[PDB]
Amino acid sequence: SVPSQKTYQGSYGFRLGFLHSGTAKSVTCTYSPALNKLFCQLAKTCPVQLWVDSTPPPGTRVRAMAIYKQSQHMTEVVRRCPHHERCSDSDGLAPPQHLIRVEGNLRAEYLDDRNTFRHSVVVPCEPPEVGSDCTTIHYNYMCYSSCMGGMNRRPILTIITLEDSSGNLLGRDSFEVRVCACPGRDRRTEEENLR
Ligand SMILES: [Zn+2]
Repeated sequence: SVPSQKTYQGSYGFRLGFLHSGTAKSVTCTYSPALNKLFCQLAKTCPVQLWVDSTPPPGTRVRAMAIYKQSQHMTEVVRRCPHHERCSDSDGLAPPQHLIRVEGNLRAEYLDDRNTFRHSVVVPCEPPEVGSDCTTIHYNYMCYSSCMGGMNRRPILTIITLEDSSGNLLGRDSFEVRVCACPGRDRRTEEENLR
């Protein structure tokens, strides 16, 4: 099967938000609204904001999963390459095969779907701190888009779903991701090509 990538705000008005980091050659993570694409360096912090119009019920969670963007590759599970899955860089919670990790959250849970074999990481949906209008999840991508035997230059999408305590869908959003050495230059190049 293939996970749906249809944007759905749902009853709580769920949608993502991204910081405005710019395209300087030294930037480590940058988002392109024009391409709906996040460019980031290997294993660097990717701040993703979660916005809602109303507070979802206690027990609501937020899950992240990667899928290949090209339809001809969509049924293939996105996973770390033969090299990175063996580099012993786990934080003690994320399985070494998982591409997407959540930083600084001891309540993060990593799932290997018994049926689809797909990987995902899910955390409780946190309300904004006093003074804040949204909450942020910090993700890390653990392989380069170019990793041989892994993504192998194929673009991926990250699908973020807001789900209830049973895992039922409450909201969905998504964005393309390119993990590369110079996110700033690549974003500038791709936006120019689009222009
Ligand atoms: Zn890799």
